[PDB]
Amino acid sequence: SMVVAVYPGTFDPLTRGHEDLVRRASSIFDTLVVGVADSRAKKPFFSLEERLKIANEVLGHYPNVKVMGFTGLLKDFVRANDARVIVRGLRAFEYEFQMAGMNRYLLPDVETMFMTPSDQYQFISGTIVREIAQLGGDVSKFVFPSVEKWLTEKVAAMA
Amino acid sequence: SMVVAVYPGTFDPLTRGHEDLVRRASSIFDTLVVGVADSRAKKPFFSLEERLKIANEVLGHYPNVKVMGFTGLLKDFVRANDARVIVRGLRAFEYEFQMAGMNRYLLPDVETMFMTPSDQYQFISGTIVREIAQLGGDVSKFVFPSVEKWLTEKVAAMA
Amino acid sequence: SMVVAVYPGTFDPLTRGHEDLVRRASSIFDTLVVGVADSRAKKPFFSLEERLKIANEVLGHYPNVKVMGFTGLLKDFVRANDARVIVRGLRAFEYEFQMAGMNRYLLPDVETMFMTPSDQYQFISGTIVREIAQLGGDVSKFVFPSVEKWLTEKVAAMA
Amino acid sequence: SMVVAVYPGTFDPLTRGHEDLVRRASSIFDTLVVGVADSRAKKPFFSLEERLKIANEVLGHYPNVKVMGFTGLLKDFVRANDARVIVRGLRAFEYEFQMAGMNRYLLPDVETMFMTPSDQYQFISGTIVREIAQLGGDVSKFVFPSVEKWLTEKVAAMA
Amino acid sequence: SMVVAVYPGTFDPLTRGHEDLVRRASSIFDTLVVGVADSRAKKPFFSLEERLKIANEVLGHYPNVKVMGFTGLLKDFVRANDARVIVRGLRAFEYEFQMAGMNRYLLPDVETMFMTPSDQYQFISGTIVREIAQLGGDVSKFVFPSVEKWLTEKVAAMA
Amino acid sequence: SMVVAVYPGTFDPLTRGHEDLVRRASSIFDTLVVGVADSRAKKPFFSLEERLKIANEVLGHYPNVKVMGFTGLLKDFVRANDARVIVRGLRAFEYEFQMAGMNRYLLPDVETMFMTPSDQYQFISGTIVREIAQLGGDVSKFVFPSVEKWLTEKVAAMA
Ligand SMILES: CC(C)(COP(=O)(O)OP(=O)(O)OC[C@H]1O[C@@H](n2cnc3c(N)ncnc32)[C@H](O)[C@@H]1O)[C@@H](O)C(=O)NCCC(=O)NCCS
Ligand SMILES: CC(C)(COP(=O)(O)OP(=O)(O)OC[C@H]1O[C@@H](n2cnc3c(N)ncnc32)[C@H](O)[C@@H]1O)[C@@H](O)C(=O)NCCC(=O)NCCS
Ligand SMILES: CC(C)(COP(=O)(O)OP(=O)(O)OC[C@H]1O[C@@H](n2cnc3c(N)ncnc32)[C@H](O)[C@@H]1O)[C@@H](O)C(=O)NCCC(=O)NCCS
Ligand SMILES: CC(C)(COP(=O)(O)OP(=O)(O)OC[C@H]1O[C@@H](n2cnc3c(N)ncnc32)[C@H](O)[C@@H]1O)[C@@H](O)C(=O)NCCC(=O)NCCS
Ligand SMILES: CC(C)(COP(=O)(O)OP(=O)(O)OC[C@H]1O[C@@H](n2cnc3c(N)ncnc32)[C@H](O)[C@@H]1O)[C@@H](O)C(=O)NCCC(=O)NCCS
Ligand SMILES: CC(C)(COP(=O)(O)OP(=O)(O)OC[C@H]1O[C@@H](n2cnc3c(N)ncnc32)[C@H](O)[C@@H]1O)[C@@H](O)C(=O)NCCC(=O)NCCS
Repeated sequence: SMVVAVYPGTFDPLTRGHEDLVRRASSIFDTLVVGVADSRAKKPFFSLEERLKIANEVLGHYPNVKVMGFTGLLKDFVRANDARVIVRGLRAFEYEFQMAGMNRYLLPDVETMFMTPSDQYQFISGTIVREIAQLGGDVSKFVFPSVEKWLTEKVAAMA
Repeated sequence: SMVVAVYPGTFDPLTRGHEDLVRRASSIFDTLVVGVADSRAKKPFFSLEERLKIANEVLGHYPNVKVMGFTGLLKDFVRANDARVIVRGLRAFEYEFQMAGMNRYLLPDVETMFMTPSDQYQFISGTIVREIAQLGGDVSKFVFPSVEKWLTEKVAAMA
Repeated sequence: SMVVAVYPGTFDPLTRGHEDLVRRASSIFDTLVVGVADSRAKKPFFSLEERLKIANEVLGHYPNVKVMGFTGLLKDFVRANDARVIVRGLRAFEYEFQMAGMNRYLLPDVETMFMTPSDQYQFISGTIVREIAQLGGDVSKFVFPSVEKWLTEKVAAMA
Repeated sequence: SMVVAVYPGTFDPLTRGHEDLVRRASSIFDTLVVGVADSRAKKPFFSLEERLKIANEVLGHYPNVKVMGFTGLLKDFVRANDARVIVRGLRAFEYEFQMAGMNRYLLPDVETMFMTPSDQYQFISGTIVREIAQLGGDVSKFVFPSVEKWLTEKVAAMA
Repeated sequence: SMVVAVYPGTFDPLTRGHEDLVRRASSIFDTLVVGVADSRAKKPFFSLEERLKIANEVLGHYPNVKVMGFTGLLKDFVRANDARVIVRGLRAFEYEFQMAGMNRYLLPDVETMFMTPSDQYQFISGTIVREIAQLGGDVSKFVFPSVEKWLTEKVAAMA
Repeated sequence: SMVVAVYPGTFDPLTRGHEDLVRRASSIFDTLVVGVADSRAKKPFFSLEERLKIANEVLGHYPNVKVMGFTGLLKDFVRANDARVIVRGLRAFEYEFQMAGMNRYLLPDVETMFMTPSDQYQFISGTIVREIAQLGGDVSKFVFPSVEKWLTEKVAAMA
């Protein structure tokens, strides 16, 4: 059979933890669609278009990975992609179970499947990544060199 | 004896999960006062007056339920209502135990009693409800038809 | 109205934390029935009869508190006592939510209400109490003097 | 592609919660192998052979589900089945993350994927199921009629 | 040996819970540096300078306690103080483990050590403290009299 | 100043996670006493004497680490060692906070300090280690070669 899985997120920016999940999920499912949510309410540091370019630079080499943005409901993005799985990361839960439970009513034949990144990525926080970068600290332990470049450029252009 | 219980919350808007707690709590206590907190700091989607009308439309049929707003301290609302119980919902906790623990010093003879909604309401998040509704998605699985109407009207009037 | 609440537990032995919950719950409900579960599978340190005497010595002075044992299903003990509330303690949950959720199917009109003991009793563990007492350490910070006597006698009679 | 997933567990007995996970997982993966672990150390109420018959009676109608026992390491059962996924249930975690984390070292190309059962099965505990059944209470809300029969027979034969 | 420990935080304002940790940590380590983080992003109620004065008024009597502000990276504040320990409070964790885990990469020879305040301070929330004070409620159960004065003055000057 | 810290545990057997905590704690405190608890009630796989030899083989090279057994109360072992700190590991808590909270009453001037092992050891479970070893699986990812030898010998001698 052919199974498409969606991995949605704000990805502000894509971290080594997100990337590791992408590697892992994409070896299981036929197609893995990385869905970059507009996330207007969260006031993301990078624009949607920047977040797509960031993610594409890191992920473009995976042959069965598509990176796409969405501005609307996850329901509509999942159906559009003929997807029967939503992948989400769990690190060692409030939000995730609510989201999954509500998606059981909104997308009744879609399965949310929780995956866990490698040990070394378990403790990466996006908020802490952005904060460190905005204070001029390097986050190359947490994001790829291409992403660090984007962070440096945006912080410099902000100040 | 006569026991009045207060069930306070932002209720932005009242969900089927809140409503289920109201049903359950009001069959135990003589009077159940639903206290709608102004919650100015949270920047609620609906105004206090709208949140009261919303809640009254859903709850008015329960004979021992009162719906009232408050703009001040919970302590003052609880005393005003001669209440010896504060009801709060727990779903499967940081905030709730802090709030209860601090209320043990502020309201020493008042008992916080935690109740849990039916299975089907365990995963409803208010934040997700508002977000879905603001993106034009229906939330009738999570709120009553009267509440969906309010949501549709406010989203239309916002845009 | 008249509301009877059951507070069930193994109580091996009744701690200051259990006692504090009893005080608190019994000021709210008309009758509070402390239900001592036989708990055969847990292999309790004290026998059921000893656990009843222990609890009665501590609680007998509360006029609306009954202490009773049960060897069967909680369902049958709750119905017998015309109870519409089960009180359980929460300290800062796996077991408690499963138990409550399963009781929603077994006892559909009964409400489980979770209460939290005073600050100073939040960290008492029964297992640690028994272990300390079995090693000859005093647990008077955690159980009343009458209970310490029972513990000392049983540990001496064991060895 | 062809993806085999293993869903291992003690299954003492298979509950409606396990069954729901099986339904869900087996609509995603090509083959879903239910692995019944011997679990000698847990002293299971039913024997391995009984647990297999129990599970087969409930699951035999699913065309891509295999029910098999294993007495050895999960590693060996997973490899035997050419499986690249281990499915595990999460309800609203200590054990599960340890198990998954240790399996990342033991089975480096195998992905543990956590799934969550429908709302109505979120609160079923196996321990509580067995305890109720051993006290003569019906657990038909928690296990299928075929499983209730097995429970009744074993409890009667124990006493 | 000589061991300096840093206890960093927003301290908006210093509570009795923070103060208790300071007392406890400073009896173990030779020097305890209380690091007041600028925390611009959190939009703190008090300015950095106010938060330093607040903390100094309460803590100045401890002979081996230094109170200092920092506007940059924790890494730079920790190195500046020749510190090999970061002290953090735990009450009965998401943020704290991420922060500690990320600090293992940023400060590889520095140990994060988690301490827990006395029972009576376990449930104090800073957010609730500020909210109560902004509504005109007294928080003397949660902060020292000197801190209550600062809160009263700032709330009066805000309105 | 001179500060002795105790790190107590069952250590059945000492894992790479325990060892990492020992390394970390012993670079901070002047003396680190590893206290091997008899733990009779837990029915440990190795005897106390075996657990001491196991731990000494791994830890003997650390100059400020002492490995000692204790059969009585932790209180008595801590006082004997003039210790003002108890070190405990946290991985990403019920037991640990109860233990610490009860120790606040039993050892009022002693501080429990929680430390967290490196990323790669966060998911090691002792129970899973023993179970794997008893089924004939290698646990060299989780324990040092010297410990694997002990495990192999004991499993062979059991069967
Ligand atoms: C954006 C959505 C999907 C939420 O994703 P989120 O903002 O949490 O993405 P984020 O970039 O934070 O992370 C992406 C995923 O990886 C996980 N993750 C975070 N850090 C790590 C790490 N170090 N390792 C592994 N995984 C991680 C996150 O938990 C999440 O599962 C949600 O807002 C959404 O779908 N909204 C769209 C509109 C809608 O329909 N809303 C209703 C949702 S029910
Ligand atoms: C508004 C208060 C009470 C907090 O309530 P909150 O904003 O969390 O209300 P909310 O609408 O989110 O929910 C109401 C209650 O139902 C619970 N709940 C939420 N979702 C669900 C669900 N699906 N099912 C059942 N219960 C639920 C909430 O946990 C809460 O217990 C608090 O801010 C307050 O009392 N402030 C007033 C001023 C004051 O004195 N502050 C000090 C407080 S100690
Ligand atoms: C005995 C029952 C009720 C479980 O109770 P338990 O053994 O956990 O009792 P225990 O003595 O440990 O504690 C009693 C209550 O006080 C709570 N508690 C424990 N410590 C403290 C403390 N320091 N402060 C406050 N509360 C506390 C416990 O969480 C529990 O809520 C359960 O086994 C039962 O009801 N079985 C009877 C047969 C049956 O029908 N089984 C099905 C149950 S759904
Ligand atoms: C048996 C194993 C897999 C553990 O499974 P466990 O005993 O927890 O199975 P159990 O019957 O309890 O449940 C099966 C699965 O469904 C989950 N589950 C439990 N209740 C529910 C419910 N109501 N709804 C959904 N899922 C549920 C469980 O969490 C588990 O994921 C483990 O012991 C094992 O694999 N051992 C074999 C030897 C080995 O290699 N050991 C090392 C393991 S790393
Ligand atoms: C300010 C920092 C340290 C986070 O601290 P935080 O804002 O949580 O401080 P806060 O005042 O809330 O509390 C201080 C400490 O005491 C703890 N605490 C809170 N309440 C209590 C209580 N009642 N009892 C005991 N401890 C408590 C907090 O958990 C925290 O450990 C963090 O933002 C930081 O270090 N930033 C600086 C720049 C940087 O390098 N960022 C990267 C961090 S990895
Ligand atoms: C033995 C004691 C200390 C409890 O220790 P425990 O049995 O949990 O030890 P264990 O070997 O499991 O682990 C030792 C420590 O390292 C931690 N740890 C476990 N795994 C890991 C890991 N992978 N990485 C880091 N730390 C870990 C444990 O949480 C514990 O903190 C306790 O029983 C005790 O002190 N009893 C003695 C008598 C007494 O006075 N009892 C009262 C106690 S209040």
